[PDB]
Amino acid sequence: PQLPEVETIRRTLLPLIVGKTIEDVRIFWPNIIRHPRDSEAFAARMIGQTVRGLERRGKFLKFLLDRDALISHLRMEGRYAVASALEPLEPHTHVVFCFTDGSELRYRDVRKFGTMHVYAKEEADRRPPLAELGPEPLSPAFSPAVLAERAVKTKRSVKALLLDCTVVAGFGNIYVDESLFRAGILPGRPAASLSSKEIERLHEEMVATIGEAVMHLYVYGRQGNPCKRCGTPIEKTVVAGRGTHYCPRCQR
DNA sequence: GGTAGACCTGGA
DNA sequence: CAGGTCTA
Ligand SMILES: [Zn+2]
Repeated sequence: PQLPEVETIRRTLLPLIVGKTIEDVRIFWPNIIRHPRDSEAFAARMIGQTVRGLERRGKFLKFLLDRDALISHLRMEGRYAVASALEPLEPHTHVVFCFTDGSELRYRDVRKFGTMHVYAKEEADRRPPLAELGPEPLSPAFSPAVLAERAVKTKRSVKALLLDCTVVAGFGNIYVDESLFRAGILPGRPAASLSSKEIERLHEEMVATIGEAVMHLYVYGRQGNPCKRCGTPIEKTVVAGRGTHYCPRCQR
């Protein structure tokens, strides 16, 4: 899921779990658990803790318990559901948090690609994977100034810059491509080649793109099809080791 | 400073 | 491959 989707998950999941106390934690694919290293320690520590909050950082969900925070990343196909312990688990369910009221928080992921880290709450923010995470794209902490500072100091393409989690939190392939189209900037442009005007425009479109979604695509996945703004066929190449979609007329 | 190995599997 | 974010 994308940042706006994760924000939706955060908003909807919270009332379904807040105030519930963990009685058990069941793990069917240990590799999802990244900290503590031992999935049995991960399970043991959460037992007895009550869910107090749910926050989001980039595409990470941060479950706040009594003493610990649980940091979760769904990647592209991970999903959470709250349901009765009395009903059969859905396919590809890898982690289940059982509450004292007979309900469960279930983590499902066909790709088995998601990750979970648990730390003492006061430590979460200075440990992986949240450590070094850039500012929220919708926050004043993410400004044209910050973006310009990173752009000038690098020799990478502008797309690689925006894909860097330390520059800005949770900006993935789709929104990078969409934002660059809307900014009129070729993805393969060196970041340092961007004028001050291009940086300002890019920041504005980044915020608008992500901001509108949290509340139709121009280029992503539309290769071979006419540009919605000029009718030129959208093209697809590889930039920063990724599938990259752009209009060779609208973007320069 | 980077780029790239690692993780996973359904469908090209 | 298609995805993202970590560790090497
Ligand atoms: Zn166009």
